[PDB]
Amino acid sequence: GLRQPAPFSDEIEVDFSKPYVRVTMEEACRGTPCERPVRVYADGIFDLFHSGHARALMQAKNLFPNTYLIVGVCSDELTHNFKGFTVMNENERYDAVQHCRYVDEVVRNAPWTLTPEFLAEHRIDFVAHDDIPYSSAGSDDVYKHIKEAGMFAPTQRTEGISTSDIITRIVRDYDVYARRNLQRTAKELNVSFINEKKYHLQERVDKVKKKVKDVEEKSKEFVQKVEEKSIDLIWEEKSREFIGSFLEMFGP
Amino acid sequence: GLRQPAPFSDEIEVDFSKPYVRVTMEEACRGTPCERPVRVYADGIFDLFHSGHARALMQAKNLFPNTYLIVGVCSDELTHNFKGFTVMNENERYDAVQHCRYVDEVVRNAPWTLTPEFLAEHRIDFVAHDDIPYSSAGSDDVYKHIKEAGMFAPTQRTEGISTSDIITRIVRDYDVYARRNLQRYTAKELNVSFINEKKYHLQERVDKVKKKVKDVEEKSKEFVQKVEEKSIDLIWEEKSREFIGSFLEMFGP
Amino acid sequence: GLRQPAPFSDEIEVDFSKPYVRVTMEEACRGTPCERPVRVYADGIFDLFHSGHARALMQAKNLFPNTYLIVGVCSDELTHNFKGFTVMNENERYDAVQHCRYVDEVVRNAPWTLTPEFLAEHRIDFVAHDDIPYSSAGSDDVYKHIKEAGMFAPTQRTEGISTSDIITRIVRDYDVYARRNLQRGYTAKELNVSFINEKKYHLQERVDKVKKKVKDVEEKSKEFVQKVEEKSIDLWEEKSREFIGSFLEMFGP
Amino acid sequence: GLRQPAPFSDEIEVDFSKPYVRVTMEEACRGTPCERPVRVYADGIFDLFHSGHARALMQAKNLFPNTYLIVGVCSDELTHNFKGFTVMNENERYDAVQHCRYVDEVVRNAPWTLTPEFLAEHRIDFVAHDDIPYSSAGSDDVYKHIKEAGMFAPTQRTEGISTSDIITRIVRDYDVYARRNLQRGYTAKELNVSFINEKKYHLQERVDKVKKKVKDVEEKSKEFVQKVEEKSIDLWEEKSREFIGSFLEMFGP
Ligand SMILES: C[N+](C)(C)CCOP(=O)([O-])OP(=O)(O)OC[C@H]1O[C@@H](n2ccc(N)nc2=O)[C@H](O)[C@@H]1O
Ligand SMILES: C[N+](C)(C)CCOP(=O)([O-])OP(=O)(O)OC[C@H]1O[C@@H](n2ccc(N)nc2=O)[C@H](O)[C@@H]1O
Ligand SMILES: C[N+](C)(C)CCOP(=O)([O-])OP(=O)(O)OC[C@H]1O[C@@H](n2ccc(N)nc2=O)[C@H](O)[C@@H]1O
Ligand SMILES: C[N+](C)(C)CCOP(=O)([O-])OP(=O)(O)OC[C@H]1O[C@@H](n2ccc(N)nc2=O)[C@H](O)[C@@H]1O
Repeated sequence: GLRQPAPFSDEIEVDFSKPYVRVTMEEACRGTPCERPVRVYADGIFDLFHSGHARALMQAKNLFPNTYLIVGVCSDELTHNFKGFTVMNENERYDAVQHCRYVDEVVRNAPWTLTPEFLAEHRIDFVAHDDIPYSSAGSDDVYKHIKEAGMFAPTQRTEGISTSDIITRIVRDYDVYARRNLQRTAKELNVSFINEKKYHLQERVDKVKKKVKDVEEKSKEFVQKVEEKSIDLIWEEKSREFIGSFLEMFGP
Repeated sequence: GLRQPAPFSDEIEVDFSKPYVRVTMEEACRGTPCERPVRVYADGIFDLFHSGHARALMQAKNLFPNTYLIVGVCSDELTHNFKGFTVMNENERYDAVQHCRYVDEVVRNAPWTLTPEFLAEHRIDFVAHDDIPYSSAGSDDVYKHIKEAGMFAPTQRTEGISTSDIITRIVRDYDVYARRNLQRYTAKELNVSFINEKKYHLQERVDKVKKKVKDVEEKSKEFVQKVEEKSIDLIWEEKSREFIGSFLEMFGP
Repeated sequence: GLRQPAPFSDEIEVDFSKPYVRVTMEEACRGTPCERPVRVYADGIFDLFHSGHARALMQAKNLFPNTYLIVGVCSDELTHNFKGFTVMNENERYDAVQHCRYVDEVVRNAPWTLTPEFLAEHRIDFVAHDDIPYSSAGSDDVYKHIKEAGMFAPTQRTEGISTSDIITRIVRDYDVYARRNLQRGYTAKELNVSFINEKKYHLQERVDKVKKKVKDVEEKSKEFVQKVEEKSIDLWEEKSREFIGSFLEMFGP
Repeated sequence: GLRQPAPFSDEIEVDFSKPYVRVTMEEACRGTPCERPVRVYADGIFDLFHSGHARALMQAKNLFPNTYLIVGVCSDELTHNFKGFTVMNENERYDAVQHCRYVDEVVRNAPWTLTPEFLAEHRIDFVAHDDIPYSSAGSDDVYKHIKEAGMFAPTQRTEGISTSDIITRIVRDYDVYARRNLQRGYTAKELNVSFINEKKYHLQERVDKVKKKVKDVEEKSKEFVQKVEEKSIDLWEEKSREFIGSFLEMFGP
């Protein structure tokens, strides 16, 4: 078992009388001497440290028979820049990752993109992460070059677990709980009633409009009729009436 | 035959050393002595004097074997009062009736309603006219009392003839003739047609406008409804689902 | 007097064993022994039989001390042909003449021009008509040959009356009455149109009012919605700080 | 280092041919020969497993030179019952504890109170927890009997962290956000209502204008009609005096 936490990058003596030399998959998988383990670097936010992270690092720890696991954790600043908010700030996460079972070494304030000098500084043989492309601003995959170096080691993501999930359970519950403790009833009932009332009113208004339209149409029709009559008028008809009337003047 | 016209009432000597005595149907129909004829009175407007009148007076002249026919003709004034217009005034009608074949005597300016003193003055035995009730103002029949006296003698009206008819033929013809000589034209007709067309067009336009207005109103109503709906919606249950995901966008992809 | 109408020619018997022998102006004016009256012929349409006609016939009857008056009445066909229309129809005018006072005998269906044989069968001694030469057919006078025989007796037209006047009065009155009435109806139509326009304006007003009401309702609804929103908003901080704590109570202290 | 997770209790073999014999603070702190580590028990929900937990476990692991750390994780049922809810579910927390650095073995479905037999089967030498007396059930401390046995090893709570805080941050942020969003929508909603009201009024005005126009058109039409009527009326007297005469021409001169 292990009594003490994982050394931060800084705590350890490192020797430059030893040149930078990576191993290859073959002689790494044959497994390295105990003095010279294979050195692997996994990186990420590790916000709300959870099982997915942990067995990702387990996968990574197990890649080779003899392995030394260094884990880069990104700063709050960088993470808010390129990604979004952390619920837990960088220190909590450093502690968090420090406390993991498969972790030999923790690297604070780790870079979004990995550089030749980073890889040389920390003597990294391989880089463990999931094989999805990581698109962080300006790059479609920030692991592209490490993949190309033959350096990249893919891992598998746990399903059902993720920080987004852990956040969404809580938020989900609190939303309905809060909204529920708002309406706490008469008013709510009234509102429902009001909507119904409003609807009824709207219907009435529509009906009224329709009626008005009908009236207008009728008026138009009447006008048309009048016009027609006028046209017709414009003696043949009224002669029959003219004569009899004229002769009324002469008696019964 | 007869050379001279019928005496007006005035021209004749009349004697009051002879009391007023009417006869009755029986001894009148046995026929009277030549010195004492039966005396009968027929009356009316006699406007546009015609055959109906004439054989009415013939009927009347023939009522008894010996008969003297006096015919009352009403004045213009009275006739316009109680009846209507005459086309011919009273003098023309006096002449007219004077010239009839069966007429012995003419009575000018005769009364609408006959009075005891009229009947006594002119010594009238009987009064000849058609058996229709004559309704002249205030009375349902102005012959009622003469009918009751046993004095009345009915007559028959000729059919097809009457002053109204004689007037209506003329008026009928002149109406259509005149109206006909008015429209007398093609150009005018064309113009009228054009005007009508224009009117129709205008009407159509108006209708279209109305329709448009209606449509607008409908649209407005719809908008109002939508607004109401929105308000109702506003009045968390719906937008929570959207609130949460959005909230979690903040934490990354 | 005379109780009976005038015979027609065909109603009458005539002795032809009596040769046709006319009589002179002289020995006629000496007067004609009772059984040989002078026989005079007068002719015409007698349309709208009137007093001019009648007095013409009176002159005719009085031309001699003893005179027999035969009067020809021309047919509808002859008359429509050579003259013009008639408001009276030939039978009506036959009757008309029949009821005249100075007329002994009526001759139906009379000739437009008079012939030796016509004058023979009716044994006509003289002819009575006005002395204005009569132009119809191609004849510039149809009586000229009767003149030349010295068989003509002129008469005098009466004044202010003739069949045309009687027409003209009625005609006029009906022309002015018709036309007047024609205008009045148009005025009534104009009055109706006023009514219609006013009704349309009121309907428009009503519509406007309705629209206004609708608008008001909408406004009210909006206000209500706003109020609701406000209420919702209110429903939160203090009771929030209450909420969260309450919610964490459930998982423990 | 450590490539492998922590066993559970049931994953593990145990020799019961070895009787249950505890060890003193003293001879434990002298250090325990490799094959007999001291065995320490620490317990808890470990909901939202965090650094306070982990350091608690580190203390637990370091209580002696040679120490075996067994850690009980209470169930969802026990926990919901005697404590409150958990956002983490018992399997999740089993795993959580499994991945801790100082933890040799994990015990699933742990007791709320510890029993002689529980302490027997797991061969538990000591117990590591904070020294704040734990009040749940009716017990005002559930560790008191473990205290009295002298079997208790206190530990220290870390600072500024605990499962409740992690809740509270998110809670707060979402309260202010959700309320803030709701409020913006009310702000947006009011503006929308204003747009709706502005739309309503303009439209109404337009409608009114249209109506007015229609009315005007109608009026114009009426006027036109009137004019036409007038014209018609104008279109008779002179030609009247022409007419009547013309009409009397037909009956003769
Ligand atoms: C910024 N980079 C790209 C340099 C480092 C990667 O950044 P990231 O966002 O992948 O960090 P993260 O904390 O989300 O993921 C950390 C590691 O845990 C793994 N992981 C995460 C969640 C999960 N349910 N299963 C996992 O296996 C990821 O594959 C990743 O390899
Ligand atoms: C005023 N009165 C009642 C006193 C007299 C009658 O007035 P009147 O209107 O009957 O006079 P009139 O000139 O219309 O009718 C005169 C006479 O002719 C008769 N007559 C009239 C028209 C006709 N087609 N046939 C007729 O027999 C009527 O019966 C009446 O007897
Ligand atoms: C056709 N004829 C010649 C055979 C017959 C004469 O035809 P007419 O046109 O003279 O007939 P008419 O009805 O006009 O006239 C009939 C008679 O009435 C007389 N008459 C008519 C109107 C009047 N105002 N005065 C008259 O004296 C005429 O002299 C004529 O003798
Ligand atoms: C129910 N029991 C008594 C059987 C087990 C204890 O239950 P609990 O409520 O202490 O469990 P928990 O998850 O709250 O605490 C787990 C462990 O982490 C430690 N812990 C937790 C939070 C913190 N800020 N500091 C700590 O030292 C506690 O001392 C405890 O020993």
